[PDB]
Amino acid sequence: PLCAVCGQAHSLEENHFYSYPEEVDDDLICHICLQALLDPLDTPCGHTYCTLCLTNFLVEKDFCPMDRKPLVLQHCKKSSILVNKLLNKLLVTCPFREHCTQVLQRCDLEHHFQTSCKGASHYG
Amino acid sequence: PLCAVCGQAHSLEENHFYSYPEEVDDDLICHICLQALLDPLDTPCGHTYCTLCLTNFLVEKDFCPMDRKPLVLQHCKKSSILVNKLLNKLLVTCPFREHCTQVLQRCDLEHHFQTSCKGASHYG
Ligand SMILES: [Zn+2]
Ligand SMILES: [Zn+2]
Ligand SMILES: [Zn+2]
Ligand SMILES: [Zn+2]
Ligand SMILES: [Zn+2]
Ligand SMILES: [Zn+2]
Ligand SMILES: [Zn+2]
Ligand SMILES: [Zn+2]
Repeated sequence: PLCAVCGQAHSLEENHFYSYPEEVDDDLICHICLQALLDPLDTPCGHTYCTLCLTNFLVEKDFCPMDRKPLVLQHCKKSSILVNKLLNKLLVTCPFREHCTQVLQRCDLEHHFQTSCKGASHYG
Repeated sequence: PLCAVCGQAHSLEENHFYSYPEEVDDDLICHICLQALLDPLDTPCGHTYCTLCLTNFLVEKDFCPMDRKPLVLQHCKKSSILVNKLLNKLLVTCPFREHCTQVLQRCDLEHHFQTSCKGASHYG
């Protein structure tokens, strides 16, 4: 099932997926999934993971992956505006590569699909 | 009075000061002092400022500078490990320019003074 937000085939239970043409800073990479952070969540111990990744992690485990300190989801908090701004401006390559060559900021890919991507218009 | 940590002339009531040879991302700049963040503090509304800057700001004002939402210091929290890692690796130029040309990561300047700076050894 092709996602209308990121243009990749993934389930409703999985993260959005992106292809980054310029390398992403290792400090913006989620330690659970090894992709650039999406919907970042902070732990009380100061670590940061994708919301979906930490949520799924804590169903079958009960510690922070980075320091093994006990951890529960309800004391985690969405990351700051600053962190979201740094992630939103990461460059991504449109996944409809047979129709489109567009590189743009990650926060703008959905809009690109809705307005001016020949791939999204075609679909497959 | 020359600071042993940053090598600049400033009082105990003022921030550390640095010269950045490569431009710093605007999203890492403190909106109060307009320098790259030092000892970053997050507000409940998700904004980030230097600890010293927000502390001094809130003595004579009682709102978040970015959104004018009422704000008190005691509900602010130190920024995440991620944010600190991004700031620590910013490049700075040794301030003892008549003795030394060293560029290094901001978190390593103090150590440079203590071990291998001809400026710091000389002082003035
Ligand atoms: Zn998606
Ligand atoms: Zn993740
Ligand atoms: Zn942790
Ligand atoms: Zn496209
Ligand atoms: Zn100083
Ligand atoms: Zn400041
Ligand atoms: Zn605010
Ligand atoms: Zn030096």
